Amino acid sequence: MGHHHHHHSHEHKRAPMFIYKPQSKKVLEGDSVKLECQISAIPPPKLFWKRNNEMVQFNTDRISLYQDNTGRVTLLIKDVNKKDAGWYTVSAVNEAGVTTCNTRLDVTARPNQTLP
Repeated sequence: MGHHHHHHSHEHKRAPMFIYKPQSKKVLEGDSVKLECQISAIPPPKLFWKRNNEMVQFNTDRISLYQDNTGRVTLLIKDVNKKDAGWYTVSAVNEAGVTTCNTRLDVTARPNQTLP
């Protein structure tokens, strides 16, 4: 008995890891902020962003996200005002493993805005 001839691979699998943690920032209504970190995974994991338990989408100029070959994940938030301020949450999921980190963003009103 025991006819099962088990096959095997010799490829590299690495679980995701945050080398640097994103630290909080406060800005004014109409300005921008950057949130970046270094993740080492093989292969590159799926990224998720959540603000105040709201799913953050990147289909606008006010919000942009890119990942670099160094594993640098950078979120750019433009023109953010009081209504857009909250606690952000980033998740990176690979089949080998998963990791999640939280981030804080504060916003304050400008003493003057573009008037008529």
